[PDB]
Parts: sequence; C-alpha cells; structure tokens
Amino acid sequence: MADMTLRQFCERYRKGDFLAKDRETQIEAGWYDWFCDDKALAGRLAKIWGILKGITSDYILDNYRVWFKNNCPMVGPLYDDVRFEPLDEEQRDELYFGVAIDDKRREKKYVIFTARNDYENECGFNNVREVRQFINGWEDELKNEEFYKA
Amino acid sequence: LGSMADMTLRQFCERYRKGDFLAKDRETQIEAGWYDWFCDDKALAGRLAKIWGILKGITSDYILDNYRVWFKNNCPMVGPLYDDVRFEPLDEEQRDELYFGVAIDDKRREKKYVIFTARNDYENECGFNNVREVRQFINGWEDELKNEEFYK
Repeated sequence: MADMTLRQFCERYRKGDFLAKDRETQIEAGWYDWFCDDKALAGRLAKIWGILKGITSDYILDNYRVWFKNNCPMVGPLYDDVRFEPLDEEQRDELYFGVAIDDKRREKKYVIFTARNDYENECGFNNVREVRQFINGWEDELKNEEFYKA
Repeated sequence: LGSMADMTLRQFCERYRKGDFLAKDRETQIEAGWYDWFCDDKALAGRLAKIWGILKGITSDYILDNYRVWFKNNCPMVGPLYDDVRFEPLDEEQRDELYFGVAIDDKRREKKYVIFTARNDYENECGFNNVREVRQFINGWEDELKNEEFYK
C-alpha cells in the first residue's frame, strides 16, 4: 500500500524486483491492462526497461511515475506502451505523455503521444537512443513556445 | 452490496458531471460506489471513466430513478483484472427479479460487455460489442423485463 516514483521504480528494477513473471508481482510492477499471456508481462517489461534504464533527468526521475499497458488493436499485433504520469495529479493535461512501443499501425518504431498535444501522436523515432534523448529533454521540451502556438 | 447512504443512478450522474468523483483518493472513490477492488487505488478514478462511458448514455427515467449503481473490480485467479457495474433496485425486495450487472472487458468472455441478470439466476444472459448496444439495452431494460419469451 504505497505508490512509487520513477526513480524508486528504477532502484527496484536494478535490484531485479520486477523480473518475477507472476501476475501478483507484475500488477505491483505497474501493468494496468494486458491482452497477452500473464507470463509475457515480465519479458515485455524488460523490453520496456530497455528505455527506462537510460533515464537521467532528476525531474523525470523524481516528479513522475510510470505505468504500462499491453494493447490488442482491432487489426495488428499486440503492442505495449509506457505512460509517464506526473506525481502532481493536477497538471496531468500538461505533463502526461506515453510512448507506444512497436505499434505496427504507426510508421515509427516508437511513437510519443502527449497530453499537451491533446493525447495525439506528437513525434516518432526509430531507435531507443532518440527516445531516451527526448524523454530526458522533456523538461526543456515543455518550454518550447513554438508548440503551444496551436 | 446491501445499502446505506446511497444515491440513485440519476443523483450519481448529477454529482459526477459536477466532477465530485474525480479525486483519486480512496474516500472519494468509495463514496462514488466502489465496493471492492484488487487494483491500485489511484487507478480507480480512471476505471470509473471506463464505466462512465456507459452511464453517461442512460436516459430512461426508470433506470435513473428506481436503481442505484455500485462497482466491483475482480481478480479472476487467471487473467487480467476486470470491472463490472451493478444496478440495484431501490426496493431490495424485488432484487431477485430486477437486479443486473455489466461485466466490462472481461477477457474470459466473448463479448466486450457481458450482462448478468438476477432473473437468469445471476448468470450471463447476453453480450454486446460496443457501448451503444449496452446503452440501448439498459434504456430498453424496462421493456425487456416484460418479454415473455424469456420467462417461459
């Protein structure tokens, strides 16, 4: 009965707490919904951790929490997404954002949708390096004036 | 769910459009109608939105004024968590004849929305694949209670 920060999650993962494939553990890890095998969750979490292990911004690490969803589109394969929600529940409409991973309905391998963009796809990248560089710079990306000009 | 200081479904929708039931704390989500759950407490509000997609399309005054709603989140021992929304008649005596619930997005079931009714001995009757069909059912539930082809 306690919520985690992204930094706390990374601490526990580097400890390896989130490698047990059981469902009771994976619910605690952060999976909200899935269509896949319950034991696929751990492996898919490793896939997702391939991005989270490269997060450095103390703003992202200490002001955010993460949850994961596994999705079954009407056409196309199951895909996961990792969603970054701020600890301050009020500024969600401005700070929340998620990254769809390997969604074949979209051109890029990683597609980012943000609350400030009204929950639409904003940009996309084809390698993990771009995704980490973007999420780390998200604190400064919130300050780009050329965006809110909508 | 027995009963206590509960609101009617119409009263609940009135309060919900006020935004009374958007605080993610446990006391607010309990007041909204959550009876039991297995998931994170801070998910509750969000799942209520899933449920609201059904409740916001309810127009028939019979359902709105003779029923109240409570919500349960379930851990099926195998598979992911699923929710359901349960309509309880205000007169508890006719519960066995009037009560019904909608299991929403239960992965063990064929339909996205599966309806279980008290008249069918609290087992699944029918299912639908879109929220519009579910709303059409609940609004027409007053006329569905009078369909004889069932009670035979």
